[PDB]
Amino acid sequence: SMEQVAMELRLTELTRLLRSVLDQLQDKDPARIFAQPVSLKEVPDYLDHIKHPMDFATMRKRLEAQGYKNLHEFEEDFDLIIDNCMKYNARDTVFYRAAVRLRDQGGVVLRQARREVDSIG
Repeated sequence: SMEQVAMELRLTELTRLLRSVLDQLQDKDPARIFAQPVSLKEVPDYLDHIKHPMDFATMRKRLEAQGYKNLHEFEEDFDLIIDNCMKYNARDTVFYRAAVRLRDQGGVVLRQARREVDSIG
């Protein structure tokens, strides 16, 4: 149907906008702390601590399959990256502090992304 095509075009355009958001958020992580999944070979206890691991590569895979239907879903995965790190790692660590800085800087980007998603529809 043409209605199904139009819905698919909207999902494609959302995907384009979320790719630009993803790039901008990841630039706020120049150390690349959040680039890849935590390795269970290197942190064998991780899944005892963290039940839903998340990282920028995993989000990019989901994005390229057009797997985010709305901005809320994408924000959920970004918040997991930050929140997981702030639980596993202590306050005094470079990991925790990187997460705080990513959250603070990413807030700016996401605030305008929301306006754009609502505005364009």
